[PDB]
Amino acid sequence: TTIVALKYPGGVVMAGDRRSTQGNMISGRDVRKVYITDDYTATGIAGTAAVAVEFARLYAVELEHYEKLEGVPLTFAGKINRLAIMVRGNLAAAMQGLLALPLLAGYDIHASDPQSAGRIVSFDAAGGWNIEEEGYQAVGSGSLFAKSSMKKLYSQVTDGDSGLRVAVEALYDAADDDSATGGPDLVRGIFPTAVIIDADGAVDVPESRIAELARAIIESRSG
Amino acid sequence: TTIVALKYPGGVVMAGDRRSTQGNMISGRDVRKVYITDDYTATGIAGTAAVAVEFARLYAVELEHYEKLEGVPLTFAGKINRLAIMVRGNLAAAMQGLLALPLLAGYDIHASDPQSAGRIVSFDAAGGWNIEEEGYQAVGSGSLFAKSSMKKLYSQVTDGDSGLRVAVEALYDAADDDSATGGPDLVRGIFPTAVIIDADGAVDVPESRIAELARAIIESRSG
Amino acid sequence: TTIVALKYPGGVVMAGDRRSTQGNMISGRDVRKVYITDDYTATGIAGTAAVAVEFARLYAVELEHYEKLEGVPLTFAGKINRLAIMVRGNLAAAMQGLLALPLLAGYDIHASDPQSAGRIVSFDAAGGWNIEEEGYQAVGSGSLFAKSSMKKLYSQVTDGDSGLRVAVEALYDAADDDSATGGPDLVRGIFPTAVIIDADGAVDVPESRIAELARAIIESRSG
Amino acid sequence: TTIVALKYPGGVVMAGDRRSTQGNMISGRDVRKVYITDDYTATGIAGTAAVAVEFARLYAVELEHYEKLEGVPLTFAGKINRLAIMVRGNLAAAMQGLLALPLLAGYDIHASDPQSAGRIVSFDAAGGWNIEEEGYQAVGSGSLFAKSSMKKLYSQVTDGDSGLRVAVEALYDAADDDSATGGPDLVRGIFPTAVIIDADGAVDVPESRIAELARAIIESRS
Amino acid sequence: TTIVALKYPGGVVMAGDRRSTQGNMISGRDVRKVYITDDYTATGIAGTAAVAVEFARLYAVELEHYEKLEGVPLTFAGKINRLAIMVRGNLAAAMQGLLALPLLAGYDIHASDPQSAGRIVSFDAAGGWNIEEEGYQAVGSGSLFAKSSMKKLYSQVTDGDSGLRVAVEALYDAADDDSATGGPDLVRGIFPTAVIIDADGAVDVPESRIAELARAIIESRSG
Amino acid sequence: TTIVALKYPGGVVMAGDRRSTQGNMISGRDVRKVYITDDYTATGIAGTAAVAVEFARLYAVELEHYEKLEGVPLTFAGKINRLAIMVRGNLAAAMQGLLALPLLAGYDIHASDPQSAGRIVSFDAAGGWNIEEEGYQAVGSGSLFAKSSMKKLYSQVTDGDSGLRVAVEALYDAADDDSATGGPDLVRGIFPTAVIIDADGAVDVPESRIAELARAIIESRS
Amino acid sequence: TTIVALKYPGGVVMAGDRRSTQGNMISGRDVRKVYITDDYTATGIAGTAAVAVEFARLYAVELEHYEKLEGVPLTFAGKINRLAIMVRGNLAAAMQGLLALPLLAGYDIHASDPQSAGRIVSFDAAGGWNIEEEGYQAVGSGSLFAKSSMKKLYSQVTDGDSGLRVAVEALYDAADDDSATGGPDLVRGIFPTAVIIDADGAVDVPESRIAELARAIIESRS
Ligand SMILES: Cc1cc(C(=O)N[C@@H](CC(=O)N2CCCC[C@@H]2C)C(=O)N[C@@H](C)C(=O)NCc2ccc(F)cc2F)no1
Ligand SMILES: Cc1cc(C(=O)N[C@@H](CC(=O)N2CCCC[C@@H]2C)C(=O)N[C@@H](C)C(=O)NCc2ccc(F)cc2F)no1
Ligand SMILES: Cc1cc(C(=O)N[C@@H](CC(=O)N2CCCC[C@@H]2C)C(=O)N[C@@H](C)C(=O)NCc2ccc(F)cc2F)no1
Ligand SMILES: Cc1cc(C(=O)N[C@@H](CC(=O)N2CCCC[C@@H]2C)C(=O)N[C@@H](C)C(=O)NCc2ccc(F)cc2F)no1
Ligand SMILES: Cc1cc(C(=O)N[C@@H](CC(=O)N2CCCC[C@@H]2C)C(=O)N[C@@H](C)C(=O)NCc2ccc(F)cc2F)no1
Ligand SMILES: Cc1cc(C(=O)N[C@@H](CC(=O)N2CCCC[C@@H]2C)C(=O)N[C@@H](C)C(=O)NCc2ccc(F)cc2F)no1
Ligand SMILES: Cc1cc(C(=O)N[C@@H](CC(=O)N2CCCC[C@@H]2C)C(=O)N[C@@H](C)C(=O)NCc2ccc(F)cc2F)no1
Ligand SMILES: Cc1cc(C(=O)N[C@@H](CC(=O)N2CCCC[C@@H]2C)C(=O)N[C@@H](C)C(=O)NCc2ccc(F)cc2F)no1
Repeated sequence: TTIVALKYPGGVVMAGDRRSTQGNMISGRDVRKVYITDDYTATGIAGTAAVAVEFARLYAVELEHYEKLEGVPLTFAGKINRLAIMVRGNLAAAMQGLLALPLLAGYDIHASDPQSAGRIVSFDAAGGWNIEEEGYQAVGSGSLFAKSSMKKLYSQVTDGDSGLRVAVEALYDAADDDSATGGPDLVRGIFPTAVIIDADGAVDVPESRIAELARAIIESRSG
Repeated sequence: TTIVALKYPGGVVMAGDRRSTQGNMISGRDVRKVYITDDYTATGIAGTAAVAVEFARLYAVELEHYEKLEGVPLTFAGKINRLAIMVRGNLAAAMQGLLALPLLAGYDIHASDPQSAGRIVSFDAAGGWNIEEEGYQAVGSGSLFAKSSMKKLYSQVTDGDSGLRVAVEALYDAADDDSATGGPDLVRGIFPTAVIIDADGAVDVPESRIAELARAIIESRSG
Repeated sequence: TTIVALKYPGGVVMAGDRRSTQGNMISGRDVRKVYITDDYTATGIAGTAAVAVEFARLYAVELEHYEKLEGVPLTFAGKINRLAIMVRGNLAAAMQGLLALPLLAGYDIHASDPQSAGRIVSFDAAGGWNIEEEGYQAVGSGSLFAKSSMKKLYSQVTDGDSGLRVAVEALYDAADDDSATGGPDLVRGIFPTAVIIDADGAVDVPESRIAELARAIIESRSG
Repeated sequence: TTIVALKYPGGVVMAGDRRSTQGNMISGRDVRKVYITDDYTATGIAGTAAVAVEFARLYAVELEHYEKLEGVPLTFAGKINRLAIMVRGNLAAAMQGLLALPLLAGYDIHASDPQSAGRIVSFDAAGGWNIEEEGYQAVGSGSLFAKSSMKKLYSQVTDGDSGLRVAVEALYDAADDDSATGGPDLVRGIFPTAVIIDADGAVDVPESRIAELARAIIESRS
Repeated sequence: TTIVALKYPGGVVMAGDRRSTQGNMISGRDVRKVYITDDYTATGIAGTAAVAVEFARLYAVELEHYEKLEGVPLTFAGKINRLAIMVRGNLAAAMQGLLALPLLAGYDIHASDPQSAGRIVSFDAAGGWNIEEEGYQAVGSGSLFAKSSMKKLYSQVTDGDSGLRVAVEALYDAADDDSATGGPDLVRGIFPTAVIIDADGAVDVPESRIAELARAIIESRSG
Repeated sequence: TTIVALKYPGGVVMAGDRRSTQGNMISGRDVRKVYITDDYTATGIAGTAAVAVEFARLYAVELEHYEKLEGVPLTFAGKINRLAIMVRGNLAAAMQGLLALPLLAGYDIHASDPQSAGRIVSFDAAGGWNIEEEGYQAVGSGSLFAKSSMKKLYSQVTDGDSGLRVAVEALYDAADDDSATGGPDLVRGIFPTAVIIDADGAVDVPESRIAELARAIIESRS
Repeated sequence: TTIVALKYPGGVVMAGDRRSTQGNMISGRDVRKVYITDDYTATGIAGTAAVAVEFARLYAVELEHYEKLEGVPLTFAGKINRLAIMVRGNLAAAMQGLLALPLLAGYDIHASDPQSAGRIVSFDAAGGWNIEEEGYQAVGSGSLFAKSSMKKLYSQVTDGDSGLRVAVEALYDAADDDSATGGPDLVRGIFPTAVIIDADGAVDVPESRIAELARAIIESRS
């Protein structure tokens, strides 16, 4: 797996590959690892597919459960701490092989400056978190390759499109070096999923946009 | 890894992928797994890269050694036996992780019928061997996918050229389902290597031919 | 074991073999592994016979329990989640050898287009699941042979007849390469079972239809 | 695997299946497990394919080696002893998975009575051996089914052809109950192999003959 | 450790950091890991400091010993094989913690195509080797970061100067993300080792030149 | 990690590096390991990032919980006992890798002398504690280097400013000899955090001041 | 143990403590850890006493053996290599508790600058070595205290006498923080040993001078 997230002016983008493996064997081509967890939050999870999807579903339900009970959504800090509590709670099963490493992207409607209201929170397996200040982050087996790619491309991000393209290209590099991260499948038309989030909320990115970017990156590296 | 070999009327063909891994990490893109071991035999080996290459080089040396000492090459049976002995002798290292699983494709200059002089010999890790009589064989992490593909595609083998297209297609199905087997890389121009052996000897198939078959396969799958 | 499921225009088909083993010894010849679990759902389980049959039985009971208590059946998404929760809850026992891997086929009377209302859901030993979008899937010790067979035969599926044929022939290839999958027994008159589901519901394919399909396949492969 | 051997009046027969497995996976359909190791002797071996075949080859080479050196072939007792020693030598390796379990069938040209010149000798993994006096024997994962089938079928053996048929039928029952033992494959045309030995020596039974016997058995059970 | 090597028109460059650790403790600041092993060859080794140094020394002696014994240096192929045999020979010790993972750069005075006589050979711990064809490679705990850095920077290599700049910048990225790799030390005036090889031989890059490259990279990233 | 604390006339200072690692790999550059845990108290924590931060958070909530329930803040001794009990409660987890090892710097508003009222308390992983009488202390993988530095530089501490200088230079030496301790990052502009506590309470030290001191030490060494 | 070595203008000095322990128990008070191995070379070894002493003895015999065989002494490099090889040879024993970690000081009579002819080489348990370029080094359980002490004191080293003072004071700090390093015993009159090496060769430092410097350090810290 590789999930990436990066801040662009007035928003965040998160994107994730579509591969599922069992050892060397490809068990999935179309898995979704990035979920809109609320109107201003998307979560992307690496590790054991079953636990990862379960984390995403549970998290979204907890957030909305608080919203309906108390009349108001959690503060972003609260959302961070609830995800962190979930990860810590899973530490023992993680060490037994039921792993879930999340990566949180969101838009803080209570931030002062909308330009930097985007938030990228990374986590370790003990529940430790860090709000990232350098613009991008990644999780999963290809996360190193993706992070080193964004280290070189991130300065190209000036809007939603350039950010979405840098994310997709970072996933392209990850799949190029990590066999457990799926690259774009142009025979099948399967492409990484991506969620973008700004003041108008969190939306899924149309498959055709990501398809187009993938093709441009491929051609760019061919000739 | 996936190595495939198959008989066609008058000859035999063996093709191998190009990928190297260390866990999920892709460590090589252009490794070679099929070697012309003598004028009428090619050997393709799956397993630890160092041990595979060493096997091919030593086997080829031993065959030519016998040839120059005795004024004649070994019978095809003898060549089988020397490979089987090499494998058996490596069994204990294989048990500790230094594995070499070979696959033998050759042409028997002493067979009565030159159209059925092609030989495909598979091996197990204990040095057992079987002269494959159903037309095709594969070894490596992707070999069950490649076998099951060739099972359906083998009626298309009517000469060396459709044999080569079927070998390349089997390797394509293998890369489709096994992340330790590398598919054709159209960005970089790296394709499986292939050897074709007939009455005139064993010769390497040029890259551009395999590339052409690969693009035909991809453009067929892609509708 | 091999259980296969595949979609055809307007519905879905699931079929399973009849063999039971304890090691190399054949302990059963007519066991049933594919059950109609409700009017529009069939479940096919691989693993330990006792746990597989128990899963089918308890799952069907659970679904009907819901429908009687609330006056309406679970959504298809509900059904998926309930099965997944069963598998997950059985994990530890599975790690101790009491394994039960289901494969779920169904027709969703609440889908938009009843011609793509077919559903194929595969699972892993954790609760993890995936809705198959490529038209076929298989579970059990023959699932790789069967899926690779279907990868080559699926283009022939244009209706339930060709769907049932491709399913029975995938089970034939499976039995052909996997000794723990039983092929058609022409001496005893024992054949894989099948369920077909379309907008009229789920129905057991009568044994004689499977028999003549099996005979056709065999004669195909003899000449 | 299943290897069977039985005595008929004036000779012996041995037949073996053709299946090779790795766990549940069928890895071979045409392996040969019964070999003519000399003009009056056949060995059939169960276990690890490479070791089975290596044993047959080295055993035949060894016997013929004695024959060329000393100008005369080993007594039947000496052949038994050489096989038994070869099996005992493999014990450590066999405990690690490189198992070879032989079954010997021969005709003793120095026996007293040609009617009782047939020999069937069974072995265990320690090299212990026994000369079968009850008419038949078998070795491999299917051997119990083959032997319980022969126990009921042996009274039909009255000549070479009925003994061959009983052997093929025993192997058929073995395959019916043991998945590591391959039955007749009518689609591909692969059948058990068989050697028959009498006063004129050991020969390979032709594949057609076994095919007919198998088709007869199948039809009879349908 | 991080060692990088890359090709440029007419030559090759290799460079390595200066750091030695014992767990988290810094135990050396001026260590040297890149050695001119003969007039046209340099070796950079990661792993246990004592093994790596010993490997370099012994390998140099081996090459020159052949050269004096036979009146002629080994082919480049033979130098590869000899290093590989040395590594294989060290496998068991490597598994007990006495690792030496070499990287080979050279200039082949007998190159078929005198245009591309530069050579870069990588090695795994079993003695497997591969002649890099994509222009660069790295070895050591920082090697993934250097390889992704160079993946982004390699197009800027058009001569020995730019090639040396990209090498040192890859080292800088490596130390940026790997505490086991030492960055430049402007306080003590300690910088990475480098060697550059072309048709006129192999030469140690003066420290001052690496100092200027380090200062250019640092100012580039300060603003 | 290195956390340092040292007493100066009328106060105390605590300062911590910004590095997080997983093995050799740098996983964070800007983490905060030093926390104002109440108006007169800071805690620096070495160990597992998640457990460390959790300790600081829980501890601050606990001290204020007492204060709001009882109308008055815990004595300094009680504050120590509550941290120590927390550490002891975590010993089982700490043996399995989830380690939090704290260092307490406070100002005791109840002490006799408002110039020697600064308090530095060190802890061990069982919750044992000691009130440091020799003026300075440190914790974390770099704590030995930091302490051997302050041993030499502590005579230069005459006020809050010089004490902060010695604290940042101790952190510098720690970074020089321990790769799990981050040194000043002039390119990115990340510097150790520091808190100073005196009679006026605990206050965060402005980054720009720590940056100044770091540049002065860096220049001094070259 | 703590063994220190540092360069002064035109020479080098090496000093070591006198303590031998078994667990917590003091088992020796006057052990010598620093040995003149030849006219221009001194070696000090931490680790297992028996092995350390055996290493120093056999090493001196090795160097003198080469000198009498070849009519000339080894180059400084050669002496290094011989020690490194000896250390690598003991690696397995060391891994099982029979450890020998040496520190090497010398004056290279074949050096270019007579003032840059001092030489300090450190080693790891695998036979890795490094020629130290920053002026000082130390080995033993107290070598981090000793090296951090010398990091701060090395500026005061301007001649051989000041260098000796820094060596002894570094050892003193080592003893202050490491119970396996023995500080000056004024009651018994046992003090560290010290070799000085310059162009005129290597010499034992008289005990009276080290005792003098020791009491100066002690009185200085009260
Ligand atoms: C005890 C156990 C482990 C497994 C296992 O390996 N399960 C695989 C997943 C898998 O084979 N599947 C096919 C069948 C239907 C469900 C699913 C899609 C996995 O989890 N593999 C890991 C290595 C993986 O690929 N994880 C990627 C991933 C991450 C987040 C996410 F949401 C989905 C994902 F696939 N199963 O049981
Ligand atoms: C202890 C240890 C393990 C390994 C290891 O996994 N070594 C890899 C090989 C590797 O990482 N390499 C890049 C650097 C240079 C040489 C080579 C190309 C391997 O053997 N991996 C296996 C899984 C593999 O991919 N095998 C495929 C293969 C088959 C035949 C062949 F000739 C070459 C191949 F790469 N090495 O040391
Ligand atoms: C703890 C334990 C397990 C077993 C065991 O392996 N029990 C076998 C089943 C068996 O010997 N039996 C005959 C008598 C009774 C009924 C049944 C039919 C099995 O579970 N074998 C597994 C490997 C198997 O063959 N599974 C195929 C299968 C799948 C789904 C299903 F519904 C039924 C099936 F037989 N025995 O004890
Ligand atoms: C350590 C090890 C074991 C094995 C293994 O299981 N090897 C299988 C054999 C196999 O997969 N093969 C195909 C490829 C080449 C040769 C052979 C034909 C086996 O030995 N299986 C055993 C259980 C078996 O099936 N034995 C039947 C048998 C008996 C005698 C004989 F001569 C030949 C046979 F196949 N391989 O390495
Ligand atoms: C690794 C292994 C185990 C065995 C094993 O248990 N071998 C059995 C003997 C056996 O199955 N056989 C038939 C096939 C040919 C030879 C022999 C006749 C045994 O040794 N069983 C023991 C428990 C036994 O019965 N011992 C009785 C005995 C004592 C003395 C003697 F001379 C002969 C005997 F059979 N053999 O190899
Ligand atoms: C059995 C054993 C291993 C070690 C150990 O970890 N020894 C360290 C090296 C060390 O502490 N040293 C200082 C004193 C002498 C010289 C040397 C420089 C190491 O090998 N560390 C590894 C992790 C390392 O940093 N390796 C980097 C490296 C690579 C190539 C090279 F040539 C030199 C290097 F230091 N010690 O004992
Ligand atoms: C069981 C387990 C351990 C770990 C682990 O090693 N976790 C690392 C921390 C890490 O990789 N992270 C990035 C993303 C999330 C948040 C955090 C910042 C750690 O704890 N490393 C230790 C060695 C460490 O660096 N501790 C330093 C430290 C001390 C106090 C503090 F408050 C914060 C700190 F980072 N993960 O799971
Ligand atoms: C089972 C066993 C224990 C030991 C052991 O610990 N042996 C001690 C030495 C000791 O107890 N002794 C008194 C009796 C006479 C010999 C000596 C003086 C040691 O080696 N302890 C280590 C920890 C130590 O203190 N080493 C200091 C040292 C270093 C170098 C040197 F040359 C001399 C030294 F004493 N050896 O074997």
